[PDB]
Amino acid sequence: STIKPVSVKLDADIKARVEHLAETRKRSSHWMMREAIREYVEREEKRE
Amino acid sequence: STIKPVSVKLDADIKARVEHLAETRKRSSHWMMREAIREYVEREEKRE
Repeated sequence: STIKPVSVKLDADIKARVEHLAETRKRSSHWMMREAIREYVEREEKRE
Repeated sequence: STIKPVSVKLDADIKARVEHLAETRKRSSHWMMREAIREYVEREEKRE
C-alpha cells in the first residue's frame, strides 16, 4: 500500500506540545500525529 | 505566526476512513485530524 501526504494546519501551541512529547518518549512528532489520527478513526468508527 | 501547515504521510486506508467518517458527520476530514492530534497531546500530557 502507498502513502498519501495530507497537509494539516496546526496552531503553534499544539504543534510545539506534540514535538516535546516525542523527545521525551523517543518517538518522532510525525509518527505521533499518525498514531493520533489512527486511534481517532478506530475509536470513532466503532461507535458508529 | 500561530498557524503551521504540517504534512502528514497517511496510508490510503487511514486517509479514506478519515474522509468517510467526515462525510457522515459533516465536519471536514481536515478538522478531525486537528482534533485527533489535539486529544492525543491532552491525554498523553496528563500521563506525564
